Amino acid sequence: FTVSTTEDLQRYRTECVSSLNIPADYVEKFKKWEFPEDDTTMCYIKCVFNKMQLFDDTEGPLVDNLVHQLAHGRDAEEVRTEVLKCVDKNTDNNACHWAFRGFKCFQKNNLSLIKASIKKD
Ligand SMILES: CCCCC/C=C\C/C=C\CCCCCCCC(=O)O
Ligand SMILES: [Co+2]
Repeated sequence: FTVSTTEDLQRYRTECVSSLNIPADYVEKFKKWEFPEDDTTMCYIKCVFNKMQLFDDTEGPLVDNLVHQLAHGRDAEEVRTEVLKCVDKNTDNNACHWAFRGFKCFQKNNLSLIKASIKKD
């Protein structure tokens, strides 16, 4: 694993939009950090996390990878504790739902951590 840069993420966005044929109105929403509760959006988030090596469709969230991605300027073990709170089983047998659910969980108390991780260092 190697941490994804801002440039890496910008590429992964356009790749997922192209590969999944995401409509233009969704792209606009994503830009404004608006993620509708629908399968279009959930599969998009899964696609991005796949490319960033933060999520595997079978194994689920890749915890150590997430910690490295998120713990810049923070305590790694504190961040690991927060990540693990959001790690769950693939209850409803849907990788798209699964990836999105962890995303939603982590945003609740760690939004600024997410946003900080995707800005140029
Ligand atoms: C256990 C679950 C953990 C979930 C952690 C959440 C986020 C992962 C960390 C960094 C990746 C940034 C997400 C980019 C958002 C995609 C939408 C977009 O900007 O186009
Ligand atoms: Co950083």
